[PDB]
Amino acid sequence: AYTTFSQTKNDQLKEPMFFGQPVNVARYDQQKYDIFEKLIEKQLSFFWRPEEVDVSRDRIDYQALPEHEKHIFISNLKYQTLLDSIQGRSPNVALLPLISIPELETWVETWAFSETIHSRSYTHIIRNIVNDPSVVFDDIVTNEQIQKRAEGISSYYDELIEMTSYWHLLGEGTHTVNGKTVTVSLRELKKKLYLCLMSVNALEAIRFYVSFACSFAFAERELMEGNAKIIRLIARDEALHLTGTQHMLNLLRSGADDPEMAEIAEECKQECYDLFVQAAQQEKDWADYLFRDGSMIGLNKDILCQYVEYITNIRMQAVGLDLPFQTRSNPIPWINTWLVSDNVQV
Amino acid sequence: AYTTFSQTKNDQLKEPMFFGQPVNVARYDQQKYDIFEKLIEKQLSFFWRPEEVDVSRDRIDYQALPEHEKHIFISNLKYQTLLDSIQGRSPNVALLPLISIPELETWVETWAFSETIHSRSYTHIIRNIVNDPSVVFDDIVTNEQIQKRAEGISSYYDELIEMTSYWHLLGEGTHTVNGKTVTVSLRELKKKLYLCLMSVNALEAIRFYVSFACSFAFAERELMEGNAKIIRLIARDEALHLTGTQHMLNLLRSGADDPEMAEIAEECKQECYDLFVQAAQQEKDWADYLFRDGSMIGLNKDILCQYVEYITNIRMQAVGLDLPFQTRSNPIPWINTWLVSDNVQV
Repeated sequence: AYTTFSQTKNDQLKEPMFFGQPVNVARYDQQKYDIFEKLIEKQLSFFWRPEEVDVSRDRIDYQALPEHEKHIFISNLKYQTLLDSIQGRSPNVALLPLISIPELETWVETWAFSETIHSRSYTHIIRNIVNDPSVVFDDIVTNEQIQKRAEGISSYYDELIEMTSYWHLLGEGTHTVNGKTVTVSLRELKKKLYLCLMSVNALEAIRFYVSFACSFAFAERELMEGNAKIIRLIARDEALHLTGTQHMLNLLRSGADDPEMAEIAEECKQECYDLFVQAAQQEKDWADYLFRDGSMIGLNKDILCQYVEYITNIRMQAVGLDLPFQTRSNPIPWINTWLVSDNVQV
Repeated sequence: AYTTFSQTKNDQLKEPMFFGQPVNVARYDQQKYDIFEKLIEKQLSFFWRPEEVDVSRDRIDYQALPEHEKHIFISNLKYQTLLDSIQGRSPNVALLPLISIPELETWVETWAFSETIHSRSYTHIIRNIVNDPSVVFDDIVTNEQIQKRAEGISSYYDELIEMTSYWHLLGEGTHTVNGKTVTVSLRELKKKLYLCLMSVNALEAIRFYVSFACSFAFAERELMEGNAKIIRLIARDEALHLTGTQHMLNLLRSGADDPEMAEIAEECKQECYDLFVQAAQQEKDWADYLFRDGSMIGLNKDILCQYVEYITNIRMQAVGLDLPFQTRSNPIPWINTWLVSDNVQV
């Protein structure tokens, strides 16, 4: 029952963010939540192109790197490329058919677009530092470690999309499909979305920031500085992305947008907590993989794991979850130099 | 069976454009068809923001317009806003889940994004020339004439999306749903896509260019020049969009990409012809609506209808269809001044 132009003249100011009447007219003179209009504006203002940045010198640095330092950098690079390959397409595929307010619809499309730019920046870096890019891109699919992360992260999207399809096609209720029972529940679907949004928040607010640390650690050694220049632009975008999901999540659980979602958010509050913890642990285990053959100046498994806990605590409080780790100070204050923007707090 | 990250290490160079394995890694070092990489590049290079353009003087001109000339301009404006409200979301929703090569996936996302910019430019114009924008935006949904166009155009998208959902959920074959027979056919789905792409080609290559003429006709009278400045930027993008669908359509019917699609394209060649003709006639009837209360200097129902036939012939030959109208010269050569770009033939 999805329509690319719903025929009812509805008041878009009184629609919920999700699961309401599909947006008909795209208008930007008014908003229910002006945060998404501001995010669109900021992201438009940030528009950049990867090939602005000269990454030539990074080839020399990379070749000069010890084998284990190559492993650190290229594993990091591949993980990012995996993540925003997913972030490139998934906000559009998973969220668009469910959005019911214009400013949120356009934010998601703008969001996903900015991710394709990130992916294009990744190709730019890879082409310049390795001799055979195909080897790198192929390993992204077949790497045992990377693959485990891709499966879990994509599943939150995939389950939302499939349940969405059933909901559009079948509507709410209990159904018969080829002799099997299919029960469609809006409440369940709302839960799938909330959990997915929680996962994506973790993806962009925690997982990527763990990766930023790895990149900026090289730049602290005055190595791979072209890459770092790009990561700075990427991080500035990422601060907007996570801000977006933070507002979606908080507006959903407050019950201001949809009173049913307030109850659903409480029901699965433990699940969201467990989700965020599992992600933190997975990034801790990733640190293990990165530094399995040795570490580098200013960054090792212990320091990175400290940062995981430090950033995880912050992000989880932002979305109303209990803190899973001891209250700690910033283990790598040098990262703040790189994570700065005059137009947004990165 | 849609996955946001398919787990198989496939050779993306040997995948079809559509219905192949969902794209896993987004890479831009290689293409099967470099046309889509070039389109991405060009569209990125064209990136503009609506509020650059000063449309202040357009308020004065608009208020000074005779009532029937207001009707002409605002009906035109509303039609465009309808069209790119649909074009804003639909390429993403309808095409993304079906794409199987990275460069096409990113082009579609870039395409749809550029449409949101067009929609934002429409809001910009409307806010500045009318006192109550809500009246304008509401009429887009309830206008009898506009509504007829929205229904037909959206249906091509909607039918593709729904059949897509069935295909992902059920796979090919004959199925039982709540005691009804549901037959899923890839061949049928491929046809739904082809027809949809034909429709979208007509939308952007014909329908919008009919509208460009109306806008530039005002500018020829040195009226509504802020609007025209924006339409010039929009037209430059639109030339890329229609180029995109022209290549998709021609690559599909050639059988180079997918031999099955060559046969399917021939089978429904009449249907595509009838589709394009029906669209041309609908724009002719739209000209009737625009000029029902009188015309203006340099543009009336007769002249615009001539342009419809002139542009329709050109577009249809580009996609391998028979010409539906007499071979004619350009009835409004003055439009070429406005439809020019040094980076692309508009």
